[PDB]
Amino acid sequence: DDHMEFCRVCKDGGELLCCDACPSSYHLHCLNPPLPEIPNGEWLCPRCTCPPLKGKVQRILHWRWTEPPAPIPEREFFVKWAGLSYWHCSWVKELQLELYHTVMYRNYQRKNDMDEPPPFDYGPLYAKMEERFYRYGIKPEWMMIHRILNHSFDKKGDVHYLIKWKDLPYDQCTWEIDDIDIPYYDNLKQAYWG
Ligand SMILES: [Zn+2]
Ligand SMILES: [Zn+2]
Repeated sequence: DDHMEFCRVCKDGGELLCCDACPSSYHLHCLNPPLPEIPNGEWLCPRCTCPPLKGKVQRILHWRWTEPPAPIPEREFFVKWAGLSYWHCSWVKELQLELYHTVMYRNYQRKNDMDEPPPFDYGPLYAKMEERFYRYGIKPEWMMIHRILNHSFDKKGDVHYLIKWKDLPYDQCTWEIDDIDIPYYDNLKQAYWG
């Protein structure tokens, strides 16, 4: 059960600080934020400290820069979650992706530039729907309801509906929450029940 004899971030050896939960080892200048020096007691590495993901990510859409944590800028990615529709597209931390979706993460890496974010895809509440969604690569039909196919009740009992989304094949239907203001949503709910 040895540790890495080289900093994970910079691949070089020397003064190393080793995680007590995993064999990772880092150079204090390499971590973000950098640490003053060797801390007292246990120390868990940035990949051991990393929080788990809310679900499983289906597709990475976009990435952005963010403000450095409080003592180098980190990075967040706009993700499409597997099983949930584009209304649930969230932002996740770069190291979350590498830890839990490595091959997918590195596949994205190989294709694009990771110094400058990709350009926005421009081709009522549209001006905002363009803000959270459309510019990142979400074709606006993918957030429009085509059909309500079925309903379901969970442990708590909040009803879920299985929605077929427009210009998105049935294989990517999605169980959606009751309390979300989709355009038209409750009008199709009444059609389904009535
Ligand atoms: Zn660790
Ligand atoms: Zn290093």
